[PDB]
Amino acid sequence: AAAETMTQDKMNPILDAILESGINTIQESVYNLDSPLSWSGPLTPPTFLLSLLESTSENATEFATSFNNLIVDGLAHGDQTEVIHCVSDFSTSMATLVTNSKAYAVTTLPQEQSDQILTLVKRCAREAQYFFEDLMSENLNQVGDEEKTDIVINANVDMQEKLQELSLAIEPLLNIQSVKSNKETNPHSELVATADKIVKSSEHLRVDVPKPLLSLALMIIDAVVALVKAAIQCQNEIATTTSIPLNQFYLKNSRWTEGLISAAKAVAGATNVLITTASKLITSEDNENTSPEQFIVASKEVAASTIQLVAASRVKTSIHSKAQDKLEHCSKDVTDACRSLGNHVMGMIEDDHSTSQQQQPLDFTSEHTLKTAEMEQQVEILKLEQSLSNARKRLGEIRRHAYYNQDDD
Amino acid sequence: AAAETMTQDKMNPILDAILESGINTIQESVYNLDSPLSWSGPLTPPTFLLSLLESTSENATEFATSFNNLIVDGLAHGDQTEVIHCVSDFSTSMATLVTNSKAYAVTTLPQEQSDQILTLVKRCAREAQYFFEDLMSENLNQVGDEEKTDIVINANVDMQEKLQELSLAIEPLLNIQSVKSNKETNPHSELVATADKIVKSSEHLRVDVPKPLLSLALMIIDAVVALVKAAIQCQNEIATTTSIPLNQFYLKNSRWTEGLISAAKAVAGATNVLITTASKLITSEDNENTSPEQFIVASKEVAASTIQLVAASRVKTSIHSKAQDKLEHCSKDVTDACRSLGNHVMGMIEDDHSTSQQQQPLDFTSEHTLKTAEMEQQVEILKLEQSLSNARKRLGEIRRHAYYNQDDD
Repeated sequence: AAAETMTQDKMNPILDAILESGINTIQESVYNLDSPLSWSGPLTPPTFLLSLLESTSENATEFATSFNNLIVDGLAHGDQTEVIHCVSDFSTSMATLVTNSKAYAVTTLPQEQSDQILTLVKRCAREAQYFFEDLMSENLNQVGDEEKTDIVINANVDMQEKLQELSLAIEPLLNIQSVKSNKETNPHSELVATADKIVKSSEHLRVDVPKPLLSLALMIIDAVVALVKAAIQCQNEIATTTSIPLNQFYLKNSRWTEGLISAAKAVAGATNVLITTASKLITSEDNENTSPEQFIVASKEVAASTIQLVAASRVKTSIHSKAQDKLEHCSKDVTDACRSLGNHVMGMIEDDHSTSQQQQPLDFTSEHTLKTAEMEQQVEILKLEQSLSNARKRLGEIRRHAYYNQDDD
Repeated sequence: AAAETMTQDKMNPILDAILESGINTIQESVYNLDSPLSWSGPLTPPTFLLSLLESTSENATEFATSFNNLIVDGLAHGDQTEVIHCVSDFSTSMATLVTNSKAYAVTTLPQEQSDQILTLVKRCAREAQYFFEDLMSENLNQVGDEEKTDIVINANVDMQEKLQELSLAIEPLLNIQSVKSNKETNPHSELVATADKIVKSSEHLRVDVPKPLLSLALMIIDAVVALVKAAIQCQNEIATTTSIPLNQFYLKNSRWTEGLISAAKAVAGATNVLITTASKLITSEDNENTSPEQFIVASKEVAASTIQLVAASRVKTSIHSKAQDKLEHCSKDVTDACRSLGNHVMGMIEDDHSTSQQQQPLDFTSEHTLKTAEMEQQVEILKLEQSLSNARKRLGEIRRHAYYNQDDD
C-alpha cells in the first residue's frame, strides 16, 4: 500500500543509520580489541559468560522477532522504538560479550587456546556485522517480500552455530563442583539463608568497648548485610516485573541461575573469610596476632565479589528499579568502607615503609646513556608482567584440583 | 509548527529512545568504569587525550548545531539522520573519552591526583547524561520554543567548563619537546622525510646471503615502510575529503597535529632502534655480541607505536577510505610479522627454558590446608602488581629529567 511504502521510505535512511550506528557500536569495540592499548581486562568467569552467550542469543532472537514483526508491519512504516531498543540491547550486549571474551581469553588460557577462541569471537562479531550489513536496506532492497526472513533465520542459525561452537569452546572450561548439587532449592532462599548465616556468626561481634580497626570491619559487615537484604529485594521486584512464577522463571535460565547462586556463595564465602579474620581482632583483646595484608586481600575480595553480585543481579532488570538503585548505593557504602579500611591499613604499613619506598634522580648529560637507560627499563617491565601472568593461573588450578576433594570434605 | 506537531506523537518518543540509547551507550561505560574488572589498561599520552577533549567539544558543538538546525526544521519532523549520526559520534567519542581517561588516570598518577581526575571525568560524564536527559522531550515539552537553545548553550558552557577544568587538569602533564614551540613544518613532510630516513639507513642491510632471524627483521622493515607510504596517502585522503588547504586545516587542529607528528616521530624512532639492532650486522658476520629480549622489546615497541599511528590517523575520517583499509591491512602485516619474530625468539628461549618453566601437583586431603593455600596465593598477586605499578612510572620520569637534554640535542 501507498502510506506503508511512503512513510517506510522516509524511515529507511534513518534505519540504515541506526543499523550502521549498531555496526559502529560493535566496530569501535573491535578497534578497541586489536589495539593492545586495551590490556589485562576482566577476570570474568565462564558461568557469567555463558549467560552473556545466552542473553546474546535471546537478544539476537528478539532482534530477529522484532525484525519479523517490522517486516510484517513494513520494514520502516511501523514504530521502531522496540527494534531500536532491541538493536541497542543486542548491540550493547554483543559489544559487551566481544569486549569480555577477549579480556577473558587473553588473561586465562594457553597460547593456542587463547588464539583459537579470539579467532571465533571475531567470526561471531563479523557475523553480527553481516546480520546488520546483509540487511541494511541496500542488500535487502531486491529480495522477495517475506523471503528476507530466510536471510534473517539463516544469518541467525549461522551466528547461532558460531555461538554454539563458541559455547562448546567455553563449556569444556566449567568447574566440576556443581555436579553433586543439581537441586530445585533456588537462589532466593540462598540469599535469605545467607542473611542468617552472617547474622548468627556475627551475633558474637558487639562487645562493650570497640577498637578503631574493628569498628571499620563492623561498618563493612553491617553494609554487606544491608547489601544482601537489598539483593533479597532485587529478585522479588523481578518476580513482580515478570508475569510468571519463580519456578517457571528459574527452570529456563539455568546459566544465569548458577551465576547468581555462585555470586551469592561468593558473598557468603567472602564475608565468612572477613568474619573469620575479624574473629582474631575480638577473641583476643591482647595483641597475640596481626595480619594487615590479609585484611587488604580480604577487603578487596569482598569488594570484588560484591561487584560480581551486582553485575550478576543486573542482567535481567531495566535500570528504573529502586531495589537496583538501593543495591548500587549500598555497594558504594561497601566500596567506600573497603577503601577507608584499605587507606587505614596502607597508612599503618607506609608509616614505616616511607623508609623503604624511596627513589633517586634520573637526569644525565650524555645522550647515549639516556638512549640506553630506557632500553634497560623496558626489559624490567617484561619480567614483571610474565611473572604475574604465570602465577595468576596456579591459583586457577588450586581452584580445581584440591576443590574436588573439598566436594567430599 | 504544524508538521512538527503532526509528527510529535511518534517521532519525539523515538528521539527520546535514541537519546536514552545515547545515555545507555555512556552508562554501560560507567558501569564498566566502576566495575574494577574493566581493569588497568591503556597507556595513552595526554597529547592524544587532548584531541579527544577537543573532538568531544567539536562533536558536542555539532550535537548542539544539528539539534539547533532540528529546532528550526521542526523538533522531530526534520531528517534526524544528521542528529543521529552526531549523537552516535558524540556518544561513541564521549564513551571513548570516559573509558580512556579512567584508564589513563589510574595507570599514571598518584593517589590524590588520580582520585581528583576521575571525580571530574564522572562529573563530565554525568553532565553529558544531563545534556541528553535535558533533551528527553518531557523537559522540552515545558521550556519555551527557541529558549531550549539556552538550555543547550548553558549545558554546553557548563560541560565546556568541566572539559576546560578537566583540560587544565591534563595540560600540566605536557612535555618540553612541544611546550617550547609549535612550527609551520607540518606532519605530511615529516612522513615524506621519514620514508627517506629509513630507506637511506636500510640501503646498507641487503646483502648477497641472508640469515633466518635477519630476514624476519627485513620483512618488518619492508612492511613498516609500506605502512608509512600508506600513511602518506592517508593525509591526501583527508586533504581531498576537506575543501580547504592543508595550511588552513593544520592551523586549527594543533592538538591533533602534535599527536600525528609525535606518532610519526615515534614510528621513525621505533624503526630506528629496530634498524640499529639490525645494524648489529655492521660490526661483523660473526656474533660479537647479541641478545634476544632486545628484539622482543623492540618488535613490541614498533608493534605498539604503529598502532598509535593508525589510531592517531583515524580520528578525522569516515571508514570507507582505501588508504585507511590499506594502512590497517599493512598494520596486520607488521603485527603478524612481529608476532612471527616474537614466536621465533620465544621459541629459541623456551628451547632452553623448558628446563626452568615447570610445575608440580596441587591437590590436598584436608580442607584447612586448601582454604589456607588459596590465602597464601592471593598475597603474591599483590606484591607482583605493586612492583609493576611502582616501576612503570620510573620510566615516565625518564621521559623528562634526562629527555629535556635529548629534546634540545
